[PDB]
Amino acid sequence: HALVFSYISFALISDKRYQKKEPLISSVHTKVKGIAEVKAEILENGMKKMVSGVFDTADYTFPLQGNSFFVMTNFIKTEGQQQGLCPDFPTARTICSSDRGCKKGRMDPQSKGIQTGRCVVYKERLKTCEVSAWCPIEEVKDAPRPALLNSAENFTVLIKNNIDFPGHNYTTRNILPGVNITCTFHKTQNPQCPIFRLGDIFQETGDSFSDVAIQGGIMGIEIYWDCNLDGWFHHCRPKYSFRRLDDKTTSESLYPGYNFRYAKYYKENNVEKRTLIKVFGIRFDILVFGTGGKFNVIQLAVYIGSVISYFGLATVF
Amino acid sequence: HALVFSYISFALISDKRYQKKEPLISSVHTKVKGIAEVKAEILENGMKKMVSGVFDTADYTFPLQGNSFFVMTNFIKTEGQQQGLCPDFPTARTICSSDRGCKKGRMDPQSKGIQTGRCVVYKERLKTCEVSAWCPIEEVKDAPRPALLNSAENFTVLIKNNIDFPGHNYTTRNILPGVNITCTFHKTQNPQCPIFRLGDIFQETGDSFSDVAIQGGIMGIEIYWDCNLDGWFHHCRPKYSFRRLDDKTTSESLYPGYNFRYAKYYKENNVEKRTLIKVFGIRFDILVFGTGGKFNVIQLAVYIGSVISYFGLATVF
Amino acid sequence: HALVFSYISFALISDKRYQKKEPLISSVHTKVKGIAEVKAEILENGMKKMVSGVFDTADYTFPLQGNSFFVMTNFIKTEGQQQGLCPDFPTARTICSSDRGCKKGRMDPQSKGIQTGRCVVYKERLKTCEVSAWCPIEEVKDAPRPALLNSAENFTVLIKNNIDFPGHNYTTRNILPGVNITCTFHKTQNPQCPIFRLGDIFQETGDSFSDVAIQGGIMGIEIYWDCNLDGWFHHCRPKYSFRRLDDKTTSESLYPGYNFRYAKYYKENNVEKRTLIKVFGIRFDILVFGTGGKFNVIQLAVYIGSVISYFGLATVF
Ligand SMILES: Cc1ccc(CN2CCNCC2)cc1NC(=O)CNc1ccc(F)c(F)c1
Ligand SMILES: Cc1ccc(CN2CCNCC2)cc1NC(=O)CNc1ccc(F)c(F)c1
Ligand SMILES: Cc1ccc(CN2CCNCC2)cc1NC(=O)CNc1ccc(F)c(F)c1
Ligand SMILES: *[C@@H]1O[C@H](CO)[C@@H](O)[C@H](O)[C@H]1NC(C)=O
Ligand SMILES: *[C@@H]1O[C@H](CO)[C@@H](O)[C@H](O)[C@H]1NC(C)=O
Ligand SMILES: *[C@@H]1O[C@H](CO)[C@@H](O)[C@H](O)[C@H]1NC(C)=O
Ligand SMILES: *[C@@H]1O[C@H](CO)[C@@H](O)[C@H](O)[C@H]1NC(C)=O
Ligand SMILES: *[C@@H]1O[C@H](CO)[C@@H](O)[C@H](O)[C@H]1NC(C)=O
Ligand SMILES: *[C@@H]1O[C@H](CO)[C@@H](O)[C@H](O)[C@H]1NC(C)=O
Ligand SMILES: *[C@@H]1O[C@H](CO)[C@@H](O)[C@H](O)[C@H]1NC(C)=O
Ligand SMILES: *[C@@H]1O[C@H](CO)[C@@H](O)[C@H](O)[C@H]1NC(C)=O
Ligand SMILES: *[C@@H]1O[C@H](CO)[C@@H](O)[C@H](O)[C@H]1NC(C)=O
Repeated sequence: HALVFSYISFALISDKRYQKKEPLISSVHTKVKGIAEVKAEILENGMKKMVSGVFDTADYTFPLQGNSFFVMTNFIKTEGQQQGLCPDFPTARTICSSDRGCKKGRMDPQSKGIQTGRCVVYKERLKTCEVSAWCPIEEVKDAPRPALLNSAENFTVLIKNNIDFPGHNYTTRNILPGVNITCTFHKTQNPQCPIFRLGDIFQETGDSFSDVAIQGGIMGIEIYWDCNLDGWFHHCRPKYSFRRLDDKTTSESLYPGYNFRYAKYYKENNVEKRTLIKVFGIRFDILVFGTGGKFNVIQLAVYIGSVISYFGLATVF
Repeated sequence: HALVFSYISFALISDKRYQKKEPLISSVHTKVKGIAEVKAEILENGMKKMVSGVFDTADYTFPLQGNSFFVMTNFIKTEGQQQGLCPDFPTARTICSSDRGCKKGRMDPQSKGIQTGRCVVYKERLKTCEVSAWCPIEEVKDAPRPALLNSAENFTVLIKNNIDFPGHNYTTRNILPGVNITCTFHKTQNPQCPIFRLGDIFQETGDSFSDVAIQGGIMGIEIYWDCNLDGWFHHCRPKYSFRRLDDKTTSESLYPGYNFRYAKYYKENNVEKRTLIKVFGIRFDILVFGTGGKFNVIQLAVYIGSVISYFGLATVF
Repeated sequence: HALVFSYISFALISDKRYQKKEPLISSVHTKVKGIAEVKAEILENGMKKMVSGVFDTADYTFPLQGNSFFVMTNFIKTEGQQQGLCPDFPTARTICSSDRGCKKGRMDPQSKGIQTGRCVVYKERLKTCEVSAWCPIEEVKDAPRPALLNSAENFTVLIKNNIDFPGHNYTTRNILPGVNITCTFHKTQNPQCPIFRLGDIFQETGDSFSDVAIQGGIMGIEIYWDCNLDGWFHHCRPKYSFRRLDDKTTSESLYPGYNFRYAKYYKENNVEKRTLIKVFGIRFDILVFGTGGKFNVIQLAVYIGSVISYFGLATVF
């Protein structure tokens, strides 16, 4: 009976049911640092070409939108596209022996254009279905074998997180005043340090940064707040963890990795032209969750209300 | 009395109050497919002009930011704007009979410029208030009567959703391994299929895609997770539903539809110039909510605590 | 004993524990209005230059992404950058007396390039470490002393918020039909008016708009919904409040304010070139939280269950 008292009172103190919990409010602001020197040889349209240059912040990233930031790690670039009629790139689905294999007006999911219904030669005696689109069509090619921006492991993301509890009227931030900002977060050595290294993040979740960097991925940074708003035992600091949100399907149908197509439009010799750029990289999604607990009398009285009956019943035995 | 027992125990099992519920964590990744052939005749500056071309992914959409993606469906384009002094476009608010109707330095919400205080002729004998801005001012014109990108119904959005329950340590994803990816979601035939057709989405919520596509809108895709983390009766799959978030006010003051203005800057003959583009389209907002429930002894003991007293009182009658 | 009855029943009615509460679903759509005339004298590369022009929506803002919109308020612009070898900008960390102070291949966090290991003259007899990057390197300079877009206080943000409660199946919006849209929100005079003035927002939270506008900041607009879904006492309207999320650290290490670097790429004389633009401004983060309460019998029965025992114990005294 008395042990039932100590187990009830303990279950209260341990589950903090005397306290009232409120969901956290998060605001995220990120600043990425690091530059990458890129020298690589890429085969474009069957001809060897040299990609050289230095990439800084403006070249490979943009500001965080919606509690997430992206870092480009690789890219394929098709230049000089213009509105016109060209043979689709030779694939299992685009190759015609005769004009009959091509259907006029047909649109294919793999194709970036609308067929004209006429079989044409893409190169040599190989024939594909002529299409109307931005010409020439981007090659169905693989990403560069070493990620051009493979240096992105050494890049550094600084995270500033502000969390508010309205009902308890308690506002705090990720970074406290006076903390030594010159640190790299470590699971043990500097768990509070907001400075993060991307490669470190990938190792923590057990993934190689380079591999993901070749085709792209979606990493995830979790910030946990177990915040206790009582003056007796008070605590409210974040706990950083890392999880890979990327599906890692590795199936052509599921469109694996993270990549997107964006174009830059220009005019030349009184002709509208466009440079298509396939972009591969790791999107980092910041997930901040929390709970704020401050003692509430009504909740304690309701638990008391369950406990009184629990006690009578324990006495009955 | 005994029926009070079966109704209490039933109310427990039915409300699952033996279980503890935890809020879901959602990450969203989307890939849009489809291309649109656009041939239309648009009246620009009182002269007929022909808009022709093929639009692919890079031409009409950009990657999802903040659990939402946008698809352009129509656009008005004003080209060659440069810093200068020009008469405002003739409206009810911009027309002056004399230099006195124009106030120097005045800014109007409808106007894109600052008045110079001088009445000038916009065309013929019609006079408007001269303003300082990007010239010439975009016409106060309606969107193209058929949406140029009216084909966007036939476009296809693939959604990959990853949800995590930290406190229960349970991570799952929208798309399971081995599922037939070649499907279009149907309310009955393929409710689990993540492939979605935009026109289907509009029909489900009872709106015509074309109409919204002319002036823009905000559609909403709801993903519900009623996830039960007990091994006895286990279940954790999404339920897709569609709701129109757009306000549909249809009042000039409320700025109805979804549209925005963005510009491309270029130089010509040593003069800075800019192409303003009004963009209309449907923004799709993905809303994922969920609840994960796994049996908890303390919660069951608290409900027990309410129930014991409820029982004594039922015996009193 | 009876006062314990009135205090229990009161605690119920006051905490509404008869009701069941459900978390709110928010969708945000914003439209910004206002234009700014910018005339200012900026010292660029040690030479005086004149910035003049009119800025409209497309020039200083872009559409909301992830329940947040940004308004540029100031900017520094470095033009003509091209891939090459140039001396880093003279700072405490970049200045070399001899070729020995520079380490070949070294990358510094303050530097935007990779050192070649050779000491060179930046200007006159002052020597910095030669680096490989976009040349010339942007000056380590302060933002313009008056914010070029200092007029942004007078700018107007219109907010349309749609909130849904799925479990209660109740959908409502921020803006009701027939409301006088011609208003500016006031703490007292027009608390429901969704039209907001940015300067008003800064005064409400007790910050000067101009100061923040010089170096950038992150403002926050909170929308509270205390929604009661019972027909007896029904209410469901928003309560707007303003909080400054910006950390206001004012330390060079913490990267204070809100700013980002973005570039525009062009070709000249068969040379790839780039215009780097440092952008300063206030990001406004919209935070919508809410709770919907509709009477639930099971919850009332559980509270009853605590209360019956509470009553027996009160009788024991
Ligand atoms: C994509 C790219 C390719 C080549 C080069 C340098 N070249 C050209 C000059 N000479 C050296 C070699 C720079 C860039 N970077 C950009 O264009 C910036 N745009 C951007 C694209 C996607 C993003 F995700 C993002 F954040 C920002
Ligand atoms: C807006 C536009 C107008 C005309 C054309 C083709 N023209 C020009 C060549 N000849 C054929 C006719 C293409 C585009 N598309 C873009 O500029 C891409 N930019 C963009 C704009 C808003 C978006 F929402 C978005 F996702 C991406
Ligand atoms: C940055 C800037 C500098 C100067 C001028 C006008 N100049 C040039 C013509 N003559 C007058 C003086 C316009 C703009 N605005 C843009 O380039 C628009 N891009 C943009 C940049 C950041 C943003 F946050 C955003 F929302 C949009
Ligand atoms: C990252 O830095 C280390 C140490 O400077 C270097 O050894 C490594 O090669 C760098 N990573 C890449 C991809 O170059
Ligand atoms: C929150 O607490 C502070 C403590 O100083 C107080 O000044 C402030 O008024 C409180 N907030 C509200 C909304 O009352
Ligand atoms: C921060 O720590 C580093 C080494 O971890 C040290 O070199 C530096 O002086 C410290 N800064 C301060 C302000 O204590
Ligand atoms: C969508 O596809 C169907 C079938 O191919 C076609 O009949 C319809 O016209 C298409 N929609 C538009 C807007 O062209
Ligand atoms: C979550 O469960 C898995 C089950 O294998 C376990 O390996 C993992 O360590 C658990 N997570 C934590 C944080 O303990
Ligand atoms: C998927 O279903 C389609 C028809 O609905 C069928 O043609 C196709 O072969 C199926 N794929 C697999 C792998 O079963
Ligand atoms: C905002 O408008 C007021 C009234 O027109 C004006 O006095 C003030 O100077 C304006 N703000 C700026 C920064 O010009
Ligand atoms: C929500 O309530 C309305 C009331 O008219 C009803 O028509 C609708 O079917 C309800 N929603 C669901 C999912 O039943
Ligand atoms: C709205 O209020 C303003 C003044 O606050 C008034 O001038 C205007 O006529 C009102 N509009 C309507 C429709 O009542």
